Amino acid sequence: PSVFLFPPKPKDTLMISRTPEVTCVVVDVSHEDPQVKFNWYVDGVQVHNAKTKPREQQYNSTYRVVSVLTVLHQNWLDGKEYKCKVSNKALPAPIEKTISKAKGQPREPQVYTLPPSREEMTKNQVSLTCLVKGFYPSDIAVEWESNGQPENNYKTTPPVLDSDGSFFLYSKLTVDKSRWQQGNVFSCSVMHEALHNHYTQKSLSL
Amino acid sequence: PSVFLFPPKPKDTLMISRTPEVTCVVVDVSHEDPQVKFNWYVDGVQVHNAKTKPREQQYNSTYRVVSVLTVLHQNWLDGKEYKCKVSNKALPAPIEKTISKAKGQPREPQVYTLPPSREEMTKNQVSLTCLVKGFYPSDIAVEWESNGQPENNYKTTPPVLDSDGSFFLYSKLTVDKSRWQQGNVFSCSVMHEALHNHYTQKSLSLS
Ligand SMILES: *[C@@H]1O[C@H](CO[C@H]2O[C@@H](C)[C@@H](O)[C@@H](O)[C@@H]2O)[C@@H](O[C@@H]2O[C@H](CO)[C@@H](O[C@@H]3O[C@H](CO[C@H]4O[C@H](CO)[C@@H](O)[C@H](O)[C@@H]4O[C@@H]4O[C@H](CO)[C@@H](O[C@@H]5O[C@H](CO)[C@H](O)[C@H](O)[C@H]5O)[C@H](O)[C@H]4NC(C)=O)[C@@H](O)[C@H](O[C@H]4O[C@H](CO)[C@@H](O)[C@H](O)[C@@H]4O)[C@@H]3O)[C@H](O)[C@H]2NC(C)=O)[C@H](O)[C@H]1NC(C)=O
Ligand SMILES: *[C@H]1O[C@H](CO[C@H]2O[C@@H](C)[C@@H](O)[C@@H](O)[C@@H]2O)[C@@H](O[C@@H]2O[C@H](CO)[C@@H](O[C@@H]3O[C@H](CO[C@@H]4O[C@H](CO)[C@@H](O)[C@H](O)[C@@H]4O[C@@H]4O[C@H](CO)[C@@H](O[C@@H]5O[C@H](CO)[C@H](O)[C@H](O)[C@H]5O)[C@H](O)[C@H]4NC(C)=O)[C@@H](O)[C@H](O[C@H]4O[C@H](CO)[C@@H](O)[C@H](O)[C@@H]4O)[C@@H]3O)[C@H](O)[C@H]2NC(C)=O)[C@H](O)[C@H]1NC(C)=O
Repeated sequence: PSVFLFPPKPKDTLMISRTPEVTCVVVDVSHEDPQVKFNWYVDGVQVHNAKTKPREQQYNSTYRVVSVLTVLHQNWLDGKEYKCKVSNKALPAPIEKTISKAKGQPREPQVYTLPPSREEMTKNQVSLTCLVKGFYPSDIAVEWESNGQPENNYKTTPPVLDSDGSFFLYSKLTVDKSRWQQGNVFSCSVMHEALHNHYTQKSLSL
Repeated sequence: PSVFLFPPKPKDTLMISRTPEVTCVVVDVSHEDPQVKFNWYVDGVQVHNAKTKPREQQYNSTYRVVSVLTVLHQNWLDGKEYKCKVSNKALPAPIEKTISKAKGQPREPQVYTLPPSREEMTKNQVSLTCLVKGFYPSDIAVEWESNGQPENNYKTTPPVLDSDGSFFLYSKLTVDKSRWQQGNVFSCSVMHEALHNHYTQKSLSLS
């Protein structure tokens, strides 16, 4: 019988337009007593329910009850400590787990655009590169767009811990060498808290 | 009592010169029954010992026995399944764990060198990029060098699963803009099974 707390997507917390949420996943809940009682304390407060919501889920022969808590963007951003107290009669002591964003002065992520190297132009598809470096915390999202429209064929490394104490990563957009050669312009959208409006956009084009 | 199987370093299995090996680490071995019996099966066979070797070690109040088995570069490379059967009296059923090279046809990596972006030359240190793409399995190693000399100020993202089913990654070398501008030449070395001699080199330089 175990509890697992998860923080919200970096993106979810950096855009007021969307709803961030912290989940309290509970594993190995036997059938001989599946009733699980959740409790959420935001920075020590709120024994009394607020905005929570869980639901059932059957698995390997065990259970996975999941309670969700809707967070306030600034709350999370201002390092509030979220706690989830899980209770089960199959447990002597309730399970308490806390979660808050990483601690430490935030750092503006430098964003760059790297075009397909010469040697790669001998293929039918080329890779556009966006180097996102020097940012802290690790919370971050990256996207690509051409003429104001999304792009699907791309992938982004998870963040990597650099030398100073900042992180970095690369997002690779792959598109037919023609499009790139047809002069089209693409753009890497980066969303980080330490950024102005939590969003900066960098363009790429031959 | 728990067993943990560890594969060899990617380098170890790509250079005949080196000795790769698979480790079978056991933890939570009590004092009232420290007796630990290992068994190694290479693709199902060899219950009867061969080339293994373990030894004792005391920890927080439990034990940590560790058996090591030396593999043959080819076997590993050829996806042989290495099994470690750990046995202990304080255990109902022995513990069986297997480990081997990832299943799927190998893929030759593409090494591309990316110079520092214009916008990045407004700094004291620049980033040289090495994009290693379309490789499989993910086992791999990347390093950097200037005039035949190593380089330490670099970092390499863990492999990433691509759309095809291939992997990719980037390795970033950080060098003072001067060196970059003094015309200096660097090279990222990529070692992979599906390469020729298991190693290709790509150079980077401004001009
Ligand atoms: C009592 O103490 C026990 C151990 O004591 C240690 O605790 C410290 C805090 C100190 O107090 C000190 O006494 C000791 O350091 C403790 O046991 C722990 O039990 C854990 C589980 O309960 C177990 O966790 C697993 O760890 C795996 C990773 O292990 C590697 O990494 C750690 C550190 O990151 C390292 O310490 C280990 O030795 C392992 O490191 C690797 O070791 C192999 C073999 O030596 C190396 O193999 C290379 O092979 C090549 C062949 O070509 C070459 O030969 C090369 O030279 C070799 O090195 C390898 O290089 C090396 N890598 C590193 C780290 O550099 C996780 O992988 C594992 O995660 C899996 O499993 C979990 C579930 O269990 C899943 O959730 C995961 O998804 C995943 O599948 C898991 O986390 C600890 O390893 C173990 N402690 C250690 C450090 O050994 C015990 O719990 C305590 N008593 C109690 C309360 O139970
Ligand atoms: C049978 O029941 C389950 C079965 O599990 C699976 O395998 C088999 C058994 C199969 O039959 C099937 O049931 C399942 O496929 C077993 O329970 C497992 O127990 C282990 C340990 O007890 C748990 O391990 C932990 O895993 C977390 C990682 O989190 C999970 O990742 C996996 C895959 O990566 C995923 O399947 C899970 O659902 C979790 O993923 C995360 O889930 C949260 C919850 O929604 C998401 O939250 C996001 O929140 C944002 C907020 O804004 C938004 O809401 C998003 O929408 C929302 O997604 C996350 O996004 C999501 N992650 C991803 C990838 O997106 C580890 O972190 C954790 O590690 C820690 O503990 C280790 C020790 O155990 C330790 O060594 C580590 O150092 C670390 O401290 C831990 O490993 C399993 O999660 C769990 N299985 C699952 C999936 O629930 C059970 O054991 C079996 N029976 C038995 C034998 O009891």
